[PDB]
Amino acid sequence: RQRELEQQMEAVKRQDARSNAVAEQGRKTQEFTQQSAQYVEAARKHYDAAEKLNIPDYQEKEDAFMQLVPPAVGADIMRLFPEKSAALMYHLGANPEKARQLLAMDGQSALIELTRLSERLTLK
Amino acid sequence: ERKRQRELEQQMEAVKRGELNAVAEQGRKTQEFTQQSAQYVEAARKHYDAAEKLNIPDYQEKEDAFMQLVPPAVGADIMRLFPEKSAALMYHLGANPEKARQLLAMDGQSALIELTRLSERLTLKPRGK
Repeated sequence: RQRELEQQMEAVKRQDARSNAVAEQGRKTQEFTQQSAQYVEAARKHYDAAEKLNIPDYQEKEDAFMQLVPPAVGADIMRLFPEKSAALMYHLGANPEKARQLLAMDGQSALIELTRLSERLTLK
Repeated sequence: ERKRQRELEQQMEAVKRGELNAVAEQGRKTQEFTQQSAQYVEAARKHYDAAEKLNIPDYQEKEDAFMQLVPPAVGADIMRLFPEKSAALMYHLGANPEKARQLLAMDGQSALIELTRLSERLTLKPRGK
């Protein structure tokens, strides 16, 4: 997953109105850059999670989550809760219904619930 | 607050009263608006009732502060996306205009967090014996 993120990074690696637009473009490029960076750091933490974990079931739980969700979004999610992303992934994977439940209903709230999810969780 | 429950309810009720291919556009708009309004009412009463349940003396007061602070819809949406939690958080809203401003400044995904984090932070885990 990191390498896929790395490819996005690799992409980065490789008159008044115009001033407003060129400026807007600079801002946009920078934004993309930062998000992607968020994505590698997210990857860094995701793999911080993955390396500290050595769990392919957690990886499998994610796989269930992955079929369910677009990865970049999950990565943004990883960005949101770097500390518990792995944990978060595990719950959802364990809870196949819950993640879709998040999708079907109030995704905005669902992410909000994600912290809670990222919460009541009593770890191991 | 009970009086102010009406203020929010009234604007909505008035629209609820209805003195507002093309017809398909119409149906979509109307129904959606109506659903949103019903939600707002669940919320309006809730915003007000829960606030009453708190009864902290400045609810409505602060409401103004927050309302002025932010586009009303944001908060309203927040109410939608928050139970009593909401109004209490509205309370907090007034509780922190600059902080709130920071909360506002933060991007939309971040915004969730703002609300998010605040909510539990802002609630009542009970106690034992």
